Amino acid sequence: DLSTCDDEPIHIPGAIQPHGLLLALAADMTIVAGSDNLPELTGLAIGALIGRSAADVFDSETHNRLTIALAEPGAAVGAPIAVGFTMPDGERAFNGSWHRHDQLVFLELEPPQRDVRYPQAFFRSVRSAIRRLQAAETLESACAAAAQEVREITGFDRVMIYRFASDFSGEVIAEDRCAEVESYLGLHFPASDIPAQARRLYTINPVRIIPDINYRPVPVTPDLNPRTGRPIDLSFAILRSVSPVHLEYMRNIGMHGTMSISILRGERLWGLIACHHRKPNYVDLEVRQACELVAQVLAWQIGVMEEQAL
Amino acid sequence: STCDDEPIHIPGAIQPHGLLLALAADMTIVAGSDNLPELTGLAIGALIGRSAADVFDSETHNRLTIALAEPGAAVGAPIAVGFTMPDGERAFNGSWHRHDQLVFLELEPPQRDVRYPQAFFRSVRSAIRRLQAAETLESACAAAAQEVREITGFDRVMIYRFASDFSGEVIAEDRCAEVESYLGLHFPASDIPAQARRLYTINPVRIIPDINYRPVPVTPDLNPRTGRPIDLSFAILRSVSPVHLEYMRNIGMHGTMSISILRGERLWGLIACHHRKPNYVDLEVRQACELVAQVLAWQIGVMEEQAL
Ligand SMILES: *C/C=C1/C(=C/c2[nH]c(/C=C3[NH+]=C(/C=C4\NC(=O)C(C=C)=C4C)C(C)=C\3CCC(=O)O)c(CCC(=O)O)c2C)NC(=O)[C@H]1C
Ligand SMILES: *C/C=C1/C(=C/c2[nH]c(/C=C3[NH+]=C(/C=C4\NC(=O)C(C=C)=C4C)C(C)=C\3CCC(=O)O)c(CCC(=O)O)c2C)NC(=O)[C@H]1C
Repeated sequence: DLSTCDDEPIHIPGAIQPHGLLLALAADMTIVAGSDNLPELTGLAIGALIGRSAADVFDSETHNRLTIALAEPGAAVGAPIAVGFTMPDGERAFNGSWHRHDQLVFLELEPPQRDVRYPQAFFRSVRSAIRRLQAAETLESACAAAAQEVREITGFDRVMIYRFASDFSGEVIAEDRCAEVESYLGLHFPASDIPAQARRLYTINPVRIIPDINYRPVPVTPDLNPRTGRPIDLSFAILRSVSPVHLEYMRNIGMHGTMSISILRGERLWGLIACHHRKPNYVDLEVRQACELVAQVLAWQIGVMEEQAL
Repeated sequence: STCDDEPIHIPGAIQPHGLLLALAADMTIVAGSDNLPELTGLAIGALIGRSAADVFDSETHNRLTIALAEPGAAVGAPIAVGFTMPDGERAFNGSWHRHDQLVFLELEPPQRDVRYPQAFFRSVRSAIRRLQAAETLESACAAAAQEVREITGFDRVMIYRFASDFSGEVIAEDRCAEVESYLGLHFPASDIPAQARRLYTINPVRIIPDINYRPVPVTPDLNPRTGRPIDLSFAILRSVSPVHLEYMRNIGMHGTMSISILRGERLWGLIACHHRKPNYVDLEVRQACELVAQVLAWQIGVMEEQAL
C-alpha cells in the first residue's frame, strides 16, 4: 500500500494527451475509433468520422504514402508520415506517425511545433552529434556525451542516464543539466519506481513523452477494438494517456515536462535517457527521432565496451 | 606524379544542377556561376560587389549570419535560401562552406518528383541495426553496401578498400542483376591518383549525377585576396576531371556518387556508387549515406580492436 504497482493496466487508458489527435483504422482504412478532440483541431465529430474511410478524410498524397508504408514488408512498429486534410474549410498539415497493433492501424497527428527547423540543417547537426558521441571511449563519457547531445537538441532542464541493475533498481550514472536545477548524479532508485508492467512496455516501445504533466485526458471513442471486443490497446501510441501515479510523482519533484528513451542493449532494457523540464516542454517527432538514434548508437557502444573483457 | 598533376581543385567551373556564389568575409559577392541568369533571372554582372543583404531575403541573411557566427567547427552546413528580386522570389536548398578566405553558397532548385524517396531517420535506424548485427568486416561492409543501395536506388554500390600502396579491392557489393559484378577485383592506385586521394581525405562526399554535363564557368575565376583561381575543393558542385568522366563513360555508368570511409586521418576506403543512367541524389539521401559511412568507419575501427 501502495503494492498494487504492477497491476494498473497502463496500456488501456481509453484516452490520450490533448496535444495531438488519434485515429484507429481497420486494415481497409475504415475509421473505427477516434480521439474526442477530432472536431476541434480538425473535422467534426467522431460519431461523424466512425465508419468513414480515412481515405475520404485525408489527402490523396497521404493515402498514397500510407499504402506504401503499410505494404513495406518487414513489420516495423510504424514510422513518421506527413499528413494533410482538405475539409469544408480547411487545409491543415500534421506531423503524423502511424503504427500497427492489436490488428488496427493507428494514426497519430501532432501539429508541427518549433516553427523550422530546416530539416537538411537538422540532419547535419544530428550527424555531428553522433560523431561526438562515437568519439567517447569509456562508459561514463559515452553516457555523458549522450546526455549532453540530447540536452542540446531538446532544451530539457535535466537529462540523466539511468542504468538498471540486475534487480531493476537503478542509478543515475551521467547527467547534463541547467545549473538552476538539482543534480541527480549518483542517486539510486528502487525497482518499484518503474513497476514491472511499465518496464515491459518500455522494452517494446522505446520512446515516451509527457510534455505537460497537468494535461486533461481526451477520451478515445469508442474505446473498443472491433477486432477483440475489448478496450483499445494504446501501447504503441505516443499520445497514450499515462498512469496518474507517475504524474503525481512528477508533480512531487517539480518537473512538468518529461521524456524518456529506452536504452536497449540487444533486446534487453539496459537503462533510460530520462529528461525532466520545469515547465511543459513539447518535443517534435523529428527531435524525438534524433534522441532515439542517440540511444541506439549509445547502446551499441555500451555493447562494444561490455564485450571488451575479454 | 602525372595523373597527380591535374589541378582538380581549380576547374573554374561547376556542374549545371545547381548554382554557386562566392562571397568575401564581409558578405559582398565575389564570383558566381554563369547559369545565374537561367536559374534566377539575375546576371553575375549585376551581382559582383553587391552585398548578400542586398541579394537574399532577410530571413536567409539572418540564417546565414548566424550559421557563420557560430563558434568552433564546421567547414559548412545546409541552409534554406530565398532571393530578393523584382521578378519575385525563389526558394533553393542551400549549403554554405568556407574555404580559401571565401564563403561559398551552393544552391539547388527544390526537388520535384513523382516518387517517394526514403526518410533520414528510418533509413539510418535500419542501417545501424544491420551494421550492428554484422560479425566480420566483410559482412559489415556488405550490410553498408546493401543499405546505401536501398536508400539510393543506385544500380551498383561497392565498398572499395585501399591497400597500403593505395591500390584497392572491392570487398563488398550490392547490385541489381542487370549490371556486372566488381566484387573481389583489385584496381591500381592510378585509378584514383594522389591529388584526388588527398582531396577525398578532407572532403568526404562527391556526386556526379550526369557524367555528360556541360561544365558551367565560375566568373570571375579569380580570388581577390589571392590572385589565383577559385579553389572549389569543398564545393559539392565542383566540375570534375574529364579524365574521370571518360573512365565512367567507358564502363557505361552515367551517374556516380562516392563517400570517403575515414579512419582518423586516413582514407581507408570508399563507398562507390554507379548508375547506368544519370542519378540526381535527394539531399536527405546523401546525408543518410554520409552517416552510414561514419558509423561503418567506427565499426571498422572497433573490429581493428581497441584504444590507442
Ligand atoms: C506503485 C506505483 C509507483 C510508480 C508507477 C509508475 N511509474 C511509471 C513511469 C516512470 N517512472 C519513472 C522513473 C524515474 N524517472 C527518473 O527521472 C528517475 C530517476 C532519475 C526514475 C526512477 C520513469 C522515467 C518513467 C517513464 C515516464 C517518464 O519518462 O516520465 C509508470 C508508467 C507510466 C506510464 O507509462 O503510463 C507507473 C505505473 N512510480 C512509483 O514511484 C510508485 C509510487
Ligand atoms: C591518369 C588519370 C586516370 C584517372 C583519374 C581520376 N580519377 C578520379 C576519381 C575517381 N576515380 C575513381 C575510381 C573507382 N571507382 C570505382 O568504382 C572503382 C572500382 C571499384 C575505382 C578504381 C573514383 C571512385 C573517383 C571519385 C569520383 C566518383 O566517385 O565517381 C579523379 C578525380 C575526379 C575529381 O574529383 O575531379 C581523377 C583525376 N583515373 C584513371 O583510371 C586514369 C586513366
